[PDB]
Amino acid sequence: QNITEEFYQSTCSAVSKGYLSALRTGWYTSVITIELSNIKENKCNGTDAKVKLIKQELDKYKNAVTELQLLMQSTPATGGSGGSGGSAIASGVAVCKVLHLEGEVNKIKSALLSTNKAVVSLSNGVSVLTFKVLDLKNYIDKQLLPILNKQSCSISNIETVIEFQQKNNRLLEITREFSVNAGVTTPVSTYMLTNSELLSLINDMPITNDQKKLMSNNVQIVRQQSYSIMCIIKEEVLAYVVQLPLYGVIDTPCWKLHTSPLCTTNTKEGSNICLTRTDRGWYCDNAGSVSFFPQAETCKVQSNRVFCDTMNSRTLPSEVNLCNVDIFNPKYDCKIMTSKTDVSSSVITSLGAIVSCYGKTKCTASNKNRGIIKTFSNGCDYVSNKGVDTVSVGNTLYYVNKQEGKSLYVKGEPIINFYDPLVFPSDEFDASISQVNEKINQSLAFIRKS
Amino acid sequence: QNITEEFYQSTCSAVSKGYLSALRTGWYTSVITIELSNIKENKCNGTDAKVKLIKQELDKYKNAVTELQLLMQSTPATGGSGGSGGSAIASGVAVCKVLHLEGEVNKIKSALLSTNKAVVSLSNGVSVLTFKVLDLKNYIDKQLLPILNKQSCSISNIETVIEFQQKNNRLLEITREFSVNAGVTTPVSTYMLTNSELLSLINDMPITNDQKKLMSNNVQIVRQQSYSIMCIIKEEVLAYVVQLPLYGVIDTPCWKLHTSPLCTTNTKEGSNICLTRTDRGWYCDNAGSVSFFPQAETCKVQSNRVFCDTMNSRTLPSEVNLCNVDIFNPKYDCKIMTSKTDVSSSVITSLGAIVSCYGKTKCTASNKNRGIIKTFSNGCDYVSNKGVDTVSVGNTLYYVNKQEGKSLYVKGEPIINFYDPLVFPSDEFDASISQVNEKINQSLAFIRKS
Amino acid sequence: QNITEEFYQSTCSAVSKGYLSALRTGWYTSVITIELSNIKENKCNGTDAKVKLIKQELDKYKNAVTELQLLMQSTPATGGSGGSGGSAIASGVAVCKVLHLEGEVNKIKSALLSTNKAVVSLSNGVSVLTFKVLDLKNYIDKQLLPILNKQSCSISNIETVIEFQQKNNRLLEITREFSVNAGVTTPVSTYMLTNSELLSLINDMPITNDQKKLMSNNVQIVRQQSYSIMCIIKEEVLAYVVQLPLYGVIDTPCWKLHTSPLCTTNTKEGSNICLTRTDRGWYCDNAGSVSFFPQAETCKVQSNRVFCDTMNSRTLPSEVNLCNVDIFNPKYDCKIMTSKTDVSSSVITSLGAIVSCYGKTKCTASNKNRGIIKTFSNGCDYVSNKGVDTVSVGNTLYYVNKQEGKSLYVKGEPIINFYDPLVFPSDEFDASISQVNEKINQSLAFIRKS
Repeated sequence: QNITEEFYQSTCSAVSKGYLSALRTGWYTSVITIELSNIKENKCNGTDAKVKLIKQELDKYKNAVTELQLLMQSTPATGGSGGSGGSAIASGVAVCKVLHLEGEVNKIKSALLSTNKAVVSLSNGVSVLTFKVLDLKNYIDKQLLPILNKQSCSISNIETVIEFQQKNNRLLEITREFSVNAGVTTPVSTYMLTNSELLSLINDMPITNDQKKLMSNNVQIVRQQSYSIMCIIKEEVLAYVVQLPLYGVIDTPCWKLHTSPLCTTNTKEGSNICLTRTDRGWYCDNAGSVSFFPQAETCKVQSNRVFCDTMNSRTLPSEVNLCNVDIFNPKYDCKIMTSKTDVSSSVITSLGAIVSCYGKTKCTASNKNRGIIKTFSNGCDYVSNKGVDTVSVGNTLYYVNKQEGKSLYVKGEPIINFYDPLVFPSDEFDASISQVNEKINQSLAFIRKS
Repeated sequence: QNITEEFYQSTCSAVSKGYLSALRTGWYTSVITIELSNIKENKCNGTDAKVKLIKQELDKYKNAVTELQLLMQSTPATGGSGGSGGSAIASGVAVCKVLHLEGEVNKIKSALLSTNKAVVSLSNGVSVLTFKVLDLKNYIDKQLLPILNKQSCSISNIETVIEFQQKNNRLLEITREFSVNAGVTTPVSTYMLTNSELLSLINDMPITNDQKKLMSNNVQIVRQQSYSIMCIIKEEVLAYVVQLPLYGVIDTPCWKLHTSPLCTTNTKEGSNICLTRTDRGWYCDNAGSVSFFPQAETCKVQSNRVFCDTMNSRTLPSEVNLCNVDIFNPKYDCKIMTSKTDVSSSVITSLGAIVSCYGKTKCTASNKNRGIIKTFSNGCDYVSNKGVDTVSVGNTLYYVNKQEGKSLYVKGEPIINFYDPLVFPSDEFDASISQVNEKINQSLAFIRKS
Repeated sequence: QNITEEFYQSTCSAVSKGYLSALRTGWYTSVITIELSNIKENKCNGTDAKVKLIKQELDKYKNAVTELQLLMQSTPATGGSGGSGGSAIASGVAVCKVLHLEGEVNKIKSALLSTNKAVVSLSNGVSVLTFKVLDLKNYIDKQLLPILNKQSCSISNIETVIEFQQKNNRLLEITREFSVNAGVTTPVSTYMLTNSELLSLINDMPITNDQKKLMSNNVQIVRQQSYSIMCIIKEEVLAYVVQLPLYGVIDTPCWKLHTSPLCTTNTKEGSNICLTRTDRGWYCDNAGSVSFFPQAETCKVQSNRVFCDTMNSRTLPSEVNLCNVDIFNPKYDCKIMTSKTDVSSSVITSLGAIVSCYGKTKCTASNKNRGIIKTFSNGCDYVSNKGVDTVSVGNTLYYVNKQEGKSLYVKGEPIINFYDPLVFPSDEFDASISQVNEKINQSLAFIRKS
């Protein structure tokens, strides 16, 4: 919706509010089928130039079928070591394992006899929406076979060769993508499922009309957060599972936390201590708690809405937001790391830029027609994106976002000035406020008595 | 083979045994050649529609040849900065450098005159298996040239255009893959080497029949662990090196170590200390030592066999396995890291799941038809995958593996309860058992005397 | 130019000198256009086999146009969260936003009426070089429309179908690449901009003739460091921005720093302390300071010249090079990390190899015809690449570079021997020389008085 931003001068951090959530909590498994033809290379004294082209494409069709056949034994055998990869495709893997039953292929075979798509109830109680997106069996048996399976193969047609190359192309590219990916691809490509097929797949999913609108206006993100698992190739059918994300958390407030090192600015470069707020990234309200995503690369932002996968998240108490308003609060122990690294750096936020300027570094903010409009002093500062297009830190040039929104500069004393440098734990990798004050109380006790 | 798993309650870790090794220790370099035709665009008043299509494809053929020509000067000039990338392709780079000798191209030119494949002994003593996978020279000189190199270009045939587009397509895609990858691609694509060519290449390699069976049943993994280096384009031949992995360690025991944070469970959230075993990942017996792979992403698991590259490994003493049976043993100094991070998390193993439940986090294990079957208490626990399909930690839902195997719950007192929190080094990034006990003895000496 | 290397035995580090800089400081935005035809599927009793092929390709053309149309609304809405991704494409995003003005498309429409390329001055004062690389509008309206828009569709030509599939192929692949990448692709593919178009684009850019030579001889690197942003599809034109890098720092000295752990070699494995120089990677002189690139993967080396992006850099004082000649100098506080991790490892440099051999590890350097020529003792050592091709550490085999250059073995006492192990801070994650000596002075004060 409307994006706001608050910069906290005391902790060298900023929070971008106003975002809406779209967190994946479920999966929908669809069975995409390709009707195939099994045939044998028949001896024929092929002498017609159109015959040689058909023979070459039939070999490419058979080679694909053969590779897939090898791959059918590997896709259930791949993995098993555990981890995040196996847990992400377990819903689809469970469907692939059911399609290995004798009954099961026939059942989707019978449901797709009259229609291209139909809902099938599998033996494991999973109701899947089955698609038939390519019918190579009917094309090979109706056009290629009568033209080929006579004693004189010289009969042919030039438009039949071009059309067969057109239809067979998708099978070769689906084979190619499944070949180098051991049967599990992500994102789901157009060869794996076209946009018209995906939009038709979304419209028939057992989801609300609001979720149909959401997934149809964010197809690119839906494809990225989806998996395609190769299942089987038996009985004249090629079947693979397309695993679509289900967003069980929608329209809850999200916010992104930006952090930058906060150091003292003494002239003596060796007497400077630093601290940095940890756990930067996306936060979203979720089921009375907060879903925290440490790797912001796992979330996708599309028009002020944040698409994330819950498997890449940590569940934190709602009191974690207190670190943005009062980092010394006792409800939640806010985490910081310490250093003596007085190296300048910048962080482009949603509506501005944080600048940690230290040493002799030249840190400015410029407008391309007006020039330098702000010069950052030693320490941690912030500039809005209004009237600014460039931030320069040292030899590197950053560009601010030109998005609309209000920024609030929350003035405050930098908390690094509250610590005695002679007693400050300078190299804490993953500490907290109470942790640092605990060590400081330990060291201040030995000196006070002796 | 048969997978087992032991969970160590005392150290919040689990080991998955029963895997077999396939570690890459060598390389095999093959020279893949493409016979090319050098020609000049001849003036011709092309007025026949089939002529324009031939002219367009000839330009695409020439453009490719030209780009490759630029790329021939860059592939030996690329890199040189050192590191893992240069060491991985050094065998192939050494072959590319020999193909720049005047004699050398001719030598593979003469060996492939009568056959598509032949073994050639290069000047640097390397015996390579050379393939001729595409003969564009013979097709352009036998079909395109007689039809084109007459005063009347209007002679043409429609099947000749389609067949030339078919043959020339591989050269354009090989050119395209080498173009954006600076001449070094991985995995090796089907355009670079088809499956039938690779299976034929494996069957003629100077390896044992057991290794031929291994590489033929794991083609996808073989392709992934292979490199393709562009060598040269001179004298009517395009030559590039395909670098296949050689597995010198086979069928030795491998095991995967899973770790999770182990914390105390006091009601006061600030008085809790944590430790976590480091060096999670794959371990494999190798030449009297243990090959440890810190980045488990570098290994590929296929039906209980672990394919890894030794360049992504560390060589550890065999006593490193003592950390799984007795972490306080003096033979090997087991490594741990310390924190006060009481954040809940789960680890999906091969046969179960480790759960580190802390704070107010809701941690359960469920069956989709039976419901919640186990509720994890505060601390580090474990559940088998038998009868379980779901583990829920906070707002995130994990899926267990449904693989077959026996799990053993090794009961034991959590070792974190043995440490006095007032003297525990809380923020050790990469310490060890004796390191922590060393610091504790240092601090306990100052207080005992005064 | 000519590469040299110095190994510092005292600090277990090496510097590779002699490289030349090519650092990206600017961007050039070009507007690549594709003239499109908007049409409606006209009712026609298509019965001619060539008609069905035209109808199938027209649907693929329309489907692409439709997807792009969805994508036009998403590319300005994608992102906005800030960070490095938004700052990299801000120049192109600013051009895409101007092309949404009513006047603007027409203006590039009028400039490309007579020529394929022309310079256009946009309303935002940006002078862009506009290309027209594909004219599907003229082909559909001149060939497909007269053949299709008669009452008898049965008129057709077979070469028209093949040529339409050829022209339409680029639009489908441009659509495909923009589809899965949310409108921002990198590197820029051949479909997005061919090599002949890029070379012609470089030759007409407002840059010096020396920079035209540089970018033309390093096209692969130029493509990698470029972005393609989808802009708009309105008014019969498809327009996207190709963002080319501008190298504002050229031919300044660069050098690469290699580091490896430096430990004591006591027989008792628990009494060993270690230190490691941090901030390994590329350094380049830049504007009186030094541009440091922590992630060496962000730089590309081509024939002794280092292409890097300044956005992936830190700006350091020129005194940072003093850590290579005197790590105890007071001008710059050299950074180190400490450990007790006596695990062996090797680092392949530009002209040799650093070996940190500890414990029982077998560390050798071999020649494939002569055998083992050097055996590394406990500690940190180095070998040149002259006469050496293999370094073996434990079970892993590294290959040295065969590049030409002089190596200098700077003998010196390892600085780890200067520290008392009983007072050494063993687990410092990101400390420095003065930091370690500061803690040592703190601990040596308590014991000396009592």
